[PDB]
Amino acid sequence: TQSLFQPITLGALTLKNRIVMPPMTRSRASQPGDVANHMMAIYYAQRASAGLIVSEGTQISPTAKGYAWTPGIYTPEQIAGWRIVTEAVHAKGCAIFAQLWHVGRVTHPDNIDGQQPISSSTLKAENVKVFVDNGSDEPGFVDVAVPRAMTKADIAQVIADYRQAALNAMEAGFDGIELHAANGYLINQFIDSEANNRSDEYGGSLENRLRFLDEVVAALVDAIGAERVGVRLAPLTTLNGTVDADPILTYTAAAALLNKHRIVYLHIAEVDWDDAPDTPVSFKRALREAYQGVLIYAGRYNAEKAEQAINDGLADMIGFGRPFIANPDLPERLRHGYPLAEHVPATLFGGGEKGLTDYPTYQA
Ligand SMILES: Cc1cc2nc3c(=O)[nH]c(=O)nc-3n(C[C@H](O)[C@H](O)[C@H](O)COP(=O)(O)O)c2cc1C
Repeated sequence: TQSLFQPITLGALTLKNRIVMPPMTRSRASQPGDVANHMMAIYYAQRASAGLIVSEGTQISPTAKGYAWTPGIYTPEQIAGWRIVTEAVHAKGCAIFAQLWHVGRVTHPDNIDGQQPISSSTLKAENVKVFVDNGSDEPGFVDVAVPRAMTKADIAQVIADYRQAALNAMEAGFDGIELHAANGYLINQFIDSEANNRSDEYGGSLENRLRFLDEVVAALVDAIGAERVGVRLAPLTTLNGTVDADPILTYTAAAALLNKHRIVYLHIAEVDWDDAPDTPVSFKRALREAYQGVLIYAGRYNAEKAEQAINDGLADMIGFGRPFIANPDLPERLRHGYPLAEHVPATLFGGGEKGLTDYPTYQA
């Protein structure tokens, strides 16, 4: 676990270790207004021994939301709410990036003011569910709705929303932003061939399928600087409905495209819940060559596997998701080999402090 506890430079930041708390939706935002709050600030501060914390997905607009009670980052109140979180995290000496989110077709009208979801095309995500607020504090799971294909105007609007969300994140005190272009959400809906049936310049060819990602990133970098922009991709998982015919070519190309933008880090979501596809070392090495910045991987890693990935030159940082939910002092436990508490699925989403800030630190 030696390399895991080595510091690392991320743009203008000098992080304490290679451990990342990956973005994890907890749906604890205050109502009404979907505002980041006090318990969330405590929650993130409790886990500030991580080298880097990436916030749970935060929607860039009212129609970018896919799940009940997730925090937004477009209203003044929402910005202020996030400010309390970043202040709390910074007081602990940690860095934190805001994950800018647009779920595209992975949502239900109930979560976006009755509006129809948008996507690259009119394809509904197959076998996918999200959850909504149904007059009770227990997530109500529902099938996603059929989306409408984005028009040129929609594309301009979403890019504008992303750009402003980035500025909003800086106003909120975040050290940077992470573009959620993974796990089957909006941008991923353009990237993957089987989810994109557009006949215009945003579909039909690899270059075209990567165009939206290219333009969104261009706007983000222009707004806050490449050193403060990270991007998350999911080349092989397909849990939320996005499948690409030639992932290796598509995502190696995506990595090269992002390298041109000099984004500060590329984050690969290697596992999504129980979707843990074989991710060839050869593929990981190709990504390492296509993208020369900081490479982060998350998905079923333990101390041994994380150390191995870094020592083999495949990754620079490793994110631990589920373990960080239940172990606020995960880094210390990983370093000492202390047993890890396990999280309770029933309290991952919704509710209050229980299952959020009451997982204790290790005590022999
Ligand atoms: C409660 C929960 C919510 C999640 N929500 C998000 C999210 O908001 N954004 C994202 O990119 N990944 C999301 N993830 C995926 C994680 O960031 C991570 O990639 C995944 O859990 C695999 O890592 P693990 O096996 O160490 O948990 C979520 C996972 C958990 C456990």
